[PDB]
Amino acid sequence: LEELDIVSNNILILKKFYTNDEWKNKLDSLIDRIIKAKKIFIFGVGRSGYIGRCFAMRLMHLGFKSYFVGETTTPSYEKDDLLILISGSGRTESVLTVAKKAKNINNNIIAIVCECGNVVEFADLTIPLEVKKSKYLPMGTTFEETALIFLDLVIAEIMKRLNLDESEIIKRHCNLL
Repeated sequence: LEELDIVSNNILILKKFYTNDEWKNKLDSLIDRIIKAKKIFIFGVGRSGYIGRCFAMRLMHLGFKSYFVGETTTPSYEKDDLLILISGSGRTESVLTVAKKAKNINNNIIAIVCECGNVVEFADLTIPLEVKKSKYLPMGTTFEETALIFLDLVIAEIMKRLNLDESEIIKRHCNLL
């Protein structure tokens, strides 16, 4: 069970955000920017985008004005807003297009990447999730898994700091489907 061992050890890399000062600062900065922002925008392509949507939905559940770029009712990016980009290689052209346009409005851009590609040049804060890849866990597979877990841990930390319960989520959760 080589693949399960790789995934298990990849999740352990997230311990740095609680024990090491340089990584704790990245987590603290991400949370501080989320609380101070007027509106929060999330973007990613493919599987990185689906993981991005999971986080966007959860931020909305907590009461933030959260949006995913590309969707129906997503408005204009303004000066007091925040953009969070999720990309494996950090080289995806569609992610760079969104980064360039946001850069003309403000500097509040965060990049969650595996490899430090071109997108980091446009980011104010870069959060690298350097995970182990495998033959049977190709492309950004392990990054997408670890990024989802990291983003759920950010939600966990936001709930702790603002004293939010599960009741806040039920109140704002979709009830039509």
